[PDB]
Amino acid sequence: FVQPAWQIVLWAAAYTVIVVTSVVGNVVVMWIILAHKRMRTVTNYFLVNLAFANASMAAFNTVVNFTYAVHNEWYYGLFYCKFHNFFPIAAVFASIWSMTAVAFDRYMAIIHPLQPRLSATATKVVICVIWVLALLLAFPQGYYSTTETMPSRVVCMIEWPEHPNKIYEKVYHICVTVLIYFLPLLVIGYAYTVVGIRLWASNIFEMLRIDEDEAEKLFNQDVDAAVRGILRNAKLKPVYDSLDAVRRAALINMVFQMGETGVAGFTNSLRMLQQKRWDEAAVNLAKSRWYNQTPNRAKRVITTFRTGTWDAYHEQVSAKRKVVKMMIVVVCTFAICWLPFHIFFLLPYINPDLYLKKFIQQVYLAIMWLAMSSTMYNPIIYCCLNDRFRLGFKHAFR
Ligand SMILES: C[C@@H](O[C@H]1OCCN(Cc2nc(=O)[nH][nH]2)[C@H]1c1ccc(F)cc1)c1cc(C(F)(F)F)cc(C(F)(F)F)c1
Repeated sequence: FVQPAWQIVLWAAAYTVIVVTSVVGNVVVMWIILAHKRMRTVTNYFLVNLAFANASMAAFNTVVNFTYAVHNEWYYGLFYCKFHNFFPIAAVFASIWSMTAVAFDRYMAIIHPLQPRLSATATKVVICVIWVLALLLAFPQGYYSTTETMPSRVVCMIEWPEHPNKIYEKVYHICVTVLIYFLPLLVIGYAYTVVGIRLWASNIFEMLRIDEDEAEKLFNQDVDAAVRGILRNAKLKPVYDSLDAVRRAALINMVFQMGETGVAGFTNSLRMLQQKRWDEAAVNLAKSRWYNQTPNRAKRVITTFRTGTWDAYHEQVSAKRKVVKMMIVVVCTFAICWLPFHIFFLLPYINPDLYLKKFIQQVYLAIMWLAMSSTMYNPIIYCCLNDRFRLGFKHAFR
């Protein structure tokens, strides 16, 4: 019942913001990658496909979806009725599976470096396939879309053939929802956790192999022997118990080098770590004879005590971590934007009367705004979290 003019203009402005920032932003992103030829990096080829799918959905559907929702009248005829119901499914499938292709490409480059799967022709055939499967999946929704002509208006409504309980319509809707939301997010979710652990995490075995032809060193049995010994030692047990897993590895690393007795000698530094005075302990340990004899190892161990991270046992400058952080954000943005949408359309099966009663028009206009805003965020994310992308946007200015 809430229908004031003060609100409609305020919403129309909120919706145009989407159409402009999505077209402007994604046309520039497509330009940055395609024109440079140095930028054509397989991951960026899928980002072009994602930028096209985004920009297309904003241009074709935003005006048409907003006007129908505001006036409850279909102005654009039977063809555009079929088209506005077909295109969003195809464009969302293409977007989320281009994101999955990027995730699979990173997973392959990071976890399986010896088996290459990146090829310019293959990337083109993947993008080609993604779109074929997207248009096929969207087809039944477009096929059953039609107009109904009435005395005061025209109505665009989707009508499936009459069946005892309309199973095919409900099965189709669930299948689309799984293919464009739940399933690819599970695949991307899997890929970036494994990749995330590889790029950011580490362990004592990884550590000891770096700090310590010839026979292979057996750390497995000695690490457990080193833990059993520290917990038997009165001078080392309170410190060790107080420490997080990362710092515990730094303390064990020291025991592997000097032994239980030699480590127990650093009484002051061990009390600093126990008191959680990291920088103080780091400063005192760099003054030791141990640091003098082996500065490179000691600097790595000290950094582990100072930061409480695996930073010393990973590369300093990595273009790999920059992309993975950027793409994790993009996917999390997608998952957020589409969740209320899918719940809104999933609910007519659980509680059919719950929607129609209240002022769901202001609810739907908020929910549809969120869903459609997923189309404009990606260029913004690229400028904030990537150097070469933000410099590319600056170059497109007169
Ligand atoms: C075309 C439209 O579809 C909805 O509105 C019509 C009925 N339809 C329920 C139904 N009736 C059937 O017969 N099948 N499904 C809805 C629906 C269909 C599939 C879904 F996965 C979710 C909702 C739609 C779909 C998406 C998408 F693709 F992202 F989902 C995004 C957007 C936009 F962002 F532009 F507003 C619009």
